[PDB]
Amino acid sequence: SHMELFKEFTFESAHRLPHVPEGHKCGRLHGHSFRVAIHIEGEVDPHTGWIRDFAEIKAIFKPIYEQLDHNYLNDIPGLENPTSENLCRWIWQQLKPLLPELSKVRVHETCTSGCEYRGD
Amino acid sequence: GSHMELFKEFTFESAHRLPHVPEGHKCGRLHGHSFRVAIHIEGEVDPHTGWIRDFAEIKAIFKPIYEQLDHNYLNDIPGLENPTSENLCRWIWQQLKPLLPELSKVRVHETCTSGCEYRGD
Amino acid sequence: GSHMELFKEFTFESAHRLPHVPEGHKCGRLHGHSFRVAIHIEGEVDPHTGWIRDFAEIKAIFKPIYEQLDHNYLNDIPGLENPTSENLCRWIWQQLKPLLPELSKVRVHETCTSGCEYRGD
Amino acid sequence: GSHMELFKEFTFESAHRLPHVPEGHKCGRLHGHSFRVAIHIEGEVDPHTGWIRDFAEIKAIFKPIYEQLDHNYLNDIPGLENPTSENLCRWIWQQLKPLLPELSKVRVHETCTSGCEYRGD
Amino acid sequence: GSHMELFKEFTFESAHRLPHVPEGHKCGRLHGHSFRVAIHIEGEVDPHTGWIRDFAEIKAIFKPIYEQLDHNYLNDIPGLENPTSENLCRWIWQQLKPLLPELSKVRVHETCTSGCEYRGD
Amino acid sequence: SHMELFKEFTFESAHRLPHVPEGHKCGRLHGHSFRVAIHIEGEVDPHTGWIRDFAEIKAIFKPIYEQLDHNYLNDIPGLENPTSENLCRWIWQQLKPLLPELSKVRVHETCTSGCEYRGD
Ligand SMILES: [Zn+2]
Ligand SMILES: [Zn+2]
Ligand SMILES: [Zn+2]
Ligand SMILES: [Zn+2]
Ligand SMILES: [Zn+2]
Ligand SMILES: [Zn+2]
Repeated sequence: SHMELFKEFTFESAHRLPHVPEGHKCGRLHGHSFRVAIHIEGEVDPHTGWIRDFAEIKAIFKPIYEQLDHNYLNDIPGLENPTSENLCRWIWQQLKPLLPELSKVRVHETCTSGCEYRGD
Repeated sequence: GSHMELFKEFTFESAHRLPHVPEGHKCGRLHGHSFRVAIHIEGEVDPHTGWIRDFAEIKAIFKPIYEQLDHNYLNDIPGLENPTSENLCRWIWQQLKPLLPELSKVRVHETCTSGCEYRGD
Repeated sequence: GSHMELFKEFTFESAHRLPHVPEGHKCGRLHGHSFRVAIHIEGEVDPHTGWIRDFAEIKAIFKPIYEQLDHNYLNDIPGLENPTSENLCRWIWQQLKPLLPELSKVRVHETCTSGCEYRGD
Repeated sequence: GSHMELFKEFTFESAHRLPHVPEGHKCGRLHGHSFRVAIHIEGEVDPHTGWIRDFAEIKAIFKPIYEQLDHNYLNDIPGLENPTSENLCRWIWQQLKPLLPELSKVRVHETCTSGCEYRGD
Repeated sequence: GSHMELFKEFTFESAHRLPHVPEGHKCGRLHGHSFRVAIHIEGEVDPHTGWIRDFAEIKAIFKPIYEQLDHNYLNDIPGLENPTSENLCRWIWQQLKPLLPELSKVRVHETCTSGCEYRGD
Repeated sequence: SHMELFKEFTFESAHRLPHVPEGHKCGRLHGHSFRVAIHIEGEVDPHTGWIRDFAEIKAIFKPIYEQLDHNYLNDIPGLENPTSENLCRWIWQQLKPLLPELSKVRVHETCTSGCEYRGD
């Protein structure tokens, strides 16, 4: 049949943007309850009734989640400019080799904002 | 003439059980969820009514399917003997397509942090 | 540059009434909603700045439009004589697109379970 | 014979305005909201039924008041000419206590970030 | 030590049915919910730790009780032969109180618009 | 005529706990989307139909909110141990003299936890 699954995670982190003007709130040390949705697309298995067990997606994500959660994002190599966009890219890059069916990463910095990457 | 997508959301409080998972797997025990399903349509907006079709008609069309689902054990429903999220999506789409030809997407959320989306593909 | 999609969501508290619904239909009465609107932009992420567009500029551009809608009677706004979600989506698009070229989607929710989405098409 | 407090929550989509606020206040303009109202009751838990009252008896009893409120202009309802959240809370209590003796609290939310609570005192 | 109230929330995905409702009533059908439980404690804030008790401790304490409830059929649990929100509040309390003396409230939500709240005998 | 009102705000902040044991996740630099509800109690005025104009509560709370939001909490005087409990107490100290109907301060560090203070 071919569908799209998703699983959402929340990590509690600090970050700050290095390249904004002096008076900019985004350049001050702050943090968020980030949410990340992991999307995968694939053919639904006839016998298991699913594309992939949600729990395998949780297990694959865990070490990446643990780097991010309760940490300062600017200290991870590659995230010295931890915009929502760069965080999407980085999460995509970490996951993609471990999860070929990855179709989309969505990060929500706040409750009223979102960014989405599809490897394009 | 403008083309747009609409959606309408429903919750149903159901029990289910997965028959093919390993013997200690938690999904294999009798359990339940507050399932959410969003029903999406696409079409052109009418210049007079100013809409594609009333949200209430989408509700009205889904009601019979929804009543099978809500406050019930999903495994007892013909066609849902393996009521995974994926299987629930295709099933609702099979049920709804003939009634609602502009149907473009069915979305099911087993929990607040997961979900399945089906476009009839 | 890698292509991505960003959204900012706003909420306005407004009254409205639908002029062209049948006699007896609830939407023909004066009522209102906590309307949510999400503004979506698409584009190439700049390698240096790490963004497509400063959200804060988006917030600033949208402000006077937001201020027309919030704590106001939608029907009194020119072009919103029939303030359906559909016509809200399109009205908002028409006001914003000249000022925000990367605008790719306007999404309006009149209720917590209903939704409309316009891409300009 | 345990003492507990139960609640049920309803949402009504309504318009209102405050008559008595200074000239250019935003609350003095015709606007509206998706109002959330929670009805709380207190009592002893019945050993036979395992509950204080059926969630759906409360719903059945509230339906007449809810329907006055929903998809309407609140200023036209007698006793709500000044439909602040406070006066709304009082009015709902006045309408409901006669018909639900175990009523303990009325909670009204104009928006997702505000709330008013009345305990009959 | 300033006196305060903390709470920790948990979601368990469970099946149940109510054995004592009239023959047609939906609650007597086998179904389920995403039950939310909130565990509250009260006490004095330590001048050094700056807290009453680490949130994670409340979670660690609840874990054996949570694991009985989650992904299970509640009716099969002893004490829960009538698993209403009320009985499930009293039951959670009875299990929790010996382990967490500062326990002050158990709050159970069968759905997103309903709730039950208990404070012991 | 006696009621309780609240108004809720979200501050996006960094913090770390200095007094947690050596391996504890909270001793690392991190952050949260903190939600604070500010409750007042009082008599509804028969003319205005309110206890207090929400616009005035918001104007009074605003610059205190501006200190918390998009900032490192440990740099605020009095917030050297910025737990949720200490957050509540700090907010109550700052606000109570300027809002005497203040009845309750409530902060939620995450979507699943919360702390409630009523000046006791
Ligand atoms: Zn940020
Ligand atoms: Zn399940
Ligand atoms: Zn409407
Ligand atoms: Zn209002
Ligand atoms: Zn139930
Ligand atoms: Zn923390």
